Amino acid sequence: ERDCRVSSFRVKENFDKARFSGTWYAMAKKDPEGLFLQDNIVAEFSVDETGQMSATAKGRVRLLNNWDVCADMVGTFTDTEDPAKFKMKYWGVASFLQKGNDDHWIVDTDYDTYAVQYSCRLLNLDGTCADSYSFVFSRDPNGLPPEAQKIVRQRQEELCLARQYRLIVHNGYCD
Ligand SMILES: O=C(Cc1ccccc1C(F)(F)F)N1CCN(c2ncnc3sc4c(c23)CCC4)CC1
Ligand SMILES: [Cl-]
Ligand SMILES: [Cl-]
Repeated sequence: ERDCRVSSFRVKENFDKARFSGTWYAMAKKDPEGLFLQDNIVAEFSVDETGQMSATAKGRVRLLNNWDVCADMVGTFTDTEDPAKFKMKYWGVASFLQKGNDDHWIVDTDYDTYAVQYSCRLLNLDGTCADSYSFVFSRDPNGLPPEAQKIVRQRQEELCLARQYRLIVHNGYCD
């Protein structure tokens, strides 16, 4: 009887946007329904004078069975009452023509080794998430330290997404 309601989930307390900046390599992911980033998913976060966070994100996308596309996207993050929860507005500059928006929750991070991202797109009537995606980010693409592995596995299970993540490759397909 685990509480899988989206409102009951806990996020990074006192989230620091400036310390979260820099390169983040997604090593594992949980997919939503429909088309989504496949692999080689690298994120680059930044903060400006005003303190508003922004980021760029590259990644390979399998559109049809015989077409690979290195998506190159830019996004801005709007602040909310919770410092770890944001409203991400994003768009493409290479292939993706349209724009969209999702919630961007930093569930937990130590800023210099790992980070667990979460985003619920659709909510069930009971409060649980009907359609979600999540990323296990890392500063080092070679791997995570032992302590980072333990926290990630714990947070993944607390989000009710145990054994639903798949690993993803970084082989320089998009440079
Ligand atoms: O859904 C998409 C792109 C998309 C939209 C519509 C159809 C297909 C796709 C996809 F490219 F296949 F994923 N997202 C959501 C997640 N989004 C991110 N996820 C994790 N971190 C980041 S940092 C950042 C984005 C971003 C978008 C812009 C800056 C990547 C773009
Ligand atoms: Cl699409
Ligand atoms: Cl694009």
